[PDB]
Amino acid sequence: SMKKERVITEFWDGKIIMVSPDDPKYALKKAEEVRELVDSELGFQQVSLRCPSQTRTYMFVSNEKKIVGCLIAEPIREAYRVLAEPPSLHSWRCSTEPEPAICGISRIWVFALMRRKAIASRMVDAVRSSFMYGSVLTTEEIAFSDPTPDGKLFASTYCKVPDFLVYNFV
Ligand SMILES: CC(C)(COP(=O)(O)OP(=O)(O)OC[C@H]1O[C@@H](n2cnc3c(N)ncnc32)[C@H](O)[C@@H]1OP(=O)(O)O)[C@@H](O)C(=O)NCCC(=O)NCCS
Repeated sequence: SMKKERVITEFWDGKIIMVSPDDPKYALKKAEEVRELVDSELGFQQVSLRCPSQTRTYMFVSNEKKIVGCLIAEPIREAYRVLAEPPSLHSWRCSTEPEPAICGISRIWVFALMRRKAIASRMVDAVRSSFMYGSVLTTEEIAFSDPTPDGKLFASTYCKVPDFLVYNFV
């Protein structure tokens, strides 16, 4: 059963594919499982995001055909600069004025033992290149959803600033 998947970029140590919702079920089945694998690690139960028709899921596949990286993009329209949280004298915040964003990084995850290998970086590249046809997104037109500390350490370096855009906060 040789069935053709969608490559965004090929690398010497893997490739980044993408599963759109209007894809063959063989792709959706795999895409759904690696979601569940991520969400359990990130510690989520029944997410159910909005606009399910336009939510693209990226996967970094190693040379041994193992999904070592996953990223789930979704369309947004405005986001906010992350801010450092004021300390509490007696033992994260976000701006209130929004800026226009185009792509939201819902969840991103790299296999633990394969981290610090630019897998996350290359998947976020793939989104910039291939999220909207015939257009490359900027470091400032992407936003991350409720980033964890690791995530915050990642976006600060990737976006080249400390006040990178984030969304879906409370
Ligand atoms: C741990 C994690 C960084 C793994 O992804 P990754 O493949 O290592 O991401 P990258 O290698 O492309 O990191 C890009 C740069 O950002 C910095 N950086 C990334 N992760 C960092 C971390 N945990 N600690 C310190 N700096 C980090 C580094 O400068 C890194 O480049 P460098 O190693 O040459 O210094 C993170 O992306 C991840 O997947 N965590 C698991 C759960 C999670 O994602 N939480 C946050 C969701 S928003």
